[PDB]
Amino acid sequence: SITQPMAETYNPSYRPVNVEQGQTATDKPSFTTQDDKDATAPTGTTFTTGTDTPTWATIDPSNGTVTLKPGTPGAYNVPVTVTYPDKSTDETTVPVIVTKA
Ligand code: NA
Repeated sequence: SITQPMAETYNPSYRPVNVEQGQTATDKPSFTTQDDKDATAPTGTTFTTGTDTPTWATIDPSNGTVTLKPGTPGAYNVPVTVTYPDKSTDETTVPVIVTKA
């Protein structure tokens, strides 16, 4: 705590994703610094979905890539917890718009 948490330094986000009902899509996270400079998250950062996730969103905890296999049309924020190697955490979202075929 003379050093600062990694969660202060890094800012995760996901791309907005449309996915058609009955189709598959993917989304992956990107990071910025506190100036919206592109950043490489610390090596060993992990990713999990929160408990309120839609059941058709699966995550690869090694890199945060999210596979989406909906599901009822609508708008959904998939909750993702980013755990940095220093055990600090960010919360972010996978913003998904599911459209009808
Ligand atoms: Na952060």
